[PDB]
Amino acid sequence: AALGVQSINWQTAFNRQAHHTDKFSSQELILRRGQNFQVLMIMNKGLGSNERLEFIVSTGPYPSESAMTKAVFPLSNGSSGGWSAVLQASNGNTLTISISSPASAPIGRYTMALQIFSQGGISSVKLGTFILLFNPWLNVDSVFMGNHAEREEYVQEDAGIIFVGSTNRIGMIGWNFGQFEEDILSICLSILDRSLNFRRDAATDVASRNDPKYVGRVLSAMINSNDDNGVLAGNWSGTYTGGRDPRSWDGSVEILKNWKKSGLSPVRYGQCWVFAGTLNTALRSLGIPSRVITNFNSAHDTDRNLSVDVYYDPMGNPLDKGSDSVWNFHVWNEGWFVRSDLGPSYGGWQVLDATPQERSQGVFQCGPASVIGVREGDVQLNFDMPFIFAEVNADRITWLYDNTTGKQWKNSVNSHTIGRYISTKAVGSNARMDVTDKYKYPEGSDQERQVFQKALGKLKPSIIGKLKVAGMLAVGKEVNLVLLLKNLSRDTKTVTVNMTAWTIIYNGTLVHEVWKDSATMSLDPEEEAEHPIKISYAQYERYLKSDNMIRITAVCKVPDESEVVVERDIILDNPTLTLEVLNEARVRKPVNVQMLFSNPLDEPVRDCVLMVEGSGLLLGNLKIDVPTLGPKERSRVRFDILPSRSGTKQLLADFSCNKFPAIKAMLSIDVAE
Ligand SMILES: [Br-]
Ligand SMILES: [Br-]
Ligand SMILES: [Br-]
Ligand SMILES: [Ca+2]
Ligand SMILES: [Ca+2]
Ligand SMILES: [Ca+2]
Ligand SMILES: [Cl-]
Ligand SMILES: [Cl-]
Ligand SMILES: [Cl-]
Ligand SMILES: [Cl-]
Repeated sequence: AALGVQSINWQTAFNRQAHHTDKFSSQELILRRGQNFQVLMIMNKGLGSNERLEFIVSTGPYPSESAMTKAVFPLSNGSSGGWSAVLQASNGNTLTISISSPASAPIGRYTMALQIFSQGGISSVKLGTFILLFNPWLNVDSVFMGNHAEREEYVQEDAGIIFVGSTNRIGMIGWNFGQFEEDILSICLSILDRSLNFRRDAATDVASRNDPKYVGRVLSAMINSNDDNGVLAGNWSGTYTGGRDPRSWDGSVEILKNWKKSGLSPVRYGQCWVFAGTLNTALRSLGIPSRVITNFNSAHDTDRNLSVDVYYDPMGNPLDKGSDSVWNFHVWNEGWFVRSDLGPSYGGWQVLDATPQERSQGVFQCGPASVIGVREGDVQLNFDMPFIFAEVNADRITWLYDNTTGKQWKNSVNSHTIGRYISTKAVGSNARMDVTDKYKYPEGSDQERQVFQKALGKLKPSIIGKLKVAGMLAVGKEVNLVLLLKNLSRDTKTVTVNMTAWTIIYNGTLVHEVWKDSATMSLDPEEEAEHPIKISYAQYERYLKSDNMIRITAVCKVPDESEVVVERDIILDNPTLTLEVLNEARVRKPVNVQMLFSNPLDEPVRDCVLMVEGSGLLLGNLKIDVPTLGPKERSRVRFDILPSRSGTKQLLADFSCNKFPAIKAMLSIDVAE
């Protein structure tokens, strides 16, 4: 009889554990390139000295041998670089074979077939399929990361921390990456097959999937719905009807599944941190080390001149007159891999930004831009460096503009306000790691100034005031501020002060005026004076968005002297929302929990909905309609979860009602067994 395969044992458990891919929920064979995996092949008979077995693996719609998208290797006794199969042992009709792929093979879904040379003929049989990923464990992979604690953080951790807020107050929100949850690895893998790149040339695209630079750049474009039927639809208008408030999401799992579920239709709606969270899920899942970055006072330079303009009018109103803009904070990603296109000194952390801000080559893509390449001002390298350098170190010019005259005049120039407290989640804890010293030399140092000009080169007052917050700021309470002025001149002057308060979206989008007042006064030389600003709930609640932010502005003008702009954005807290466990948590055993919320308003809160999720704690997102809560009343929603994996797990919740959109809550649970 002719030689044939009776059956094949992929030893999925073993290989996956050895390939550090066992955390995935899938049942498939998940492997990482450049590493060996052993399989058992029971043949109908014993192997002959004159018989031969050729293994055939292929990926994508055009398996090409010369494109590395297809490979055919013989079963030998020795080993050959790249794909190869080695007969380690032969017992009975069972063959113990060790297969190995090349560290430079393309990632993605594969198909394995067998070609058998026996008794004068040749047969072929499909053997199965397995998924192939990047290998941060392999010293020769592009994505190699030597440190254990680090790799675990940037590849294996499915729970995260994203810093938000403003330079006056840094906060954080929990985010569920859920890269190991069901269908998540598959959906990400399917993204690469939906990109514009693939549609433009599937053959060349699948062949380029052996490069993290390519894969990351493709994801930076595909995670946003712009241009390619991507995943997320952005919206910074402050009104998200027909979708979900950008601040209500808690993870990437429901965003990616909804995407696949709605026939790859835009998921509405998202903002920078949502994009970053999803993009970061796509990366850690494919095997590319990654973390999320928050840059406070992020600038958006449009005319590539390393300068951003912000306008105001004589009345003290913020103005949306410039194509450029300064966000209170912007969140993006950093992938880890060697840049063989830039040179040995530019490998390491690379920047990837899926937020649709600037087009690159016509489409909304961004990265990779070596972070090392950014600090030295080498903006001539790919990709999108002039733009990225501008987010972290552009100069802020403040303009005065009176529309009644069409006149416009520079007010000042700040070369240190932009790019501050650049944070990322610490390794193995929730501590805030500041990586600013990584994106630039110290503000206020000659080097920072020297590099700025280097980069630019490649692309080419009697009164002083400060606004002081008084008492806590929380949605429902009144806001109290204090304009502090002082006359530093030897002369007694008369100063006119125009103040305004506008609710805003963190990106700077002005929403609506909630307060205004004027005040003329005479200050003597060295005399200090303070003006009280008071804004009731009634006034701002009407136009306050889920950002809970207000832009306070005071424009002080003294006769014949230039104007003086005193500015300060404030963040109003949400009435606390608490999470609590009602017993000790153990794997596969129910764990009782409860949500707690007190409504501080004199009016009830209706349309209450609770959202809970957490990788390893629940499967998906738990939705709960909450009964309307009266004024000063307390809500106590009970529910259970069933821990599926042990360790420090993250429980995230979202509480939304008519007077309080997206209140967040987070609890770190320790699951035993
Ligand atoms: Br290199
Ligand atoms: Br303050
Ligand atoms: Br604040
Ligand atoms: Ca897109
Ligand atoms: Ca500019
Ligand atoms: Ca600077
Ligand atoms: Cl290893
Ligand atoms: Cl999957
Ligand atoms: Cl770092
Ligand atoms: Cl946590």
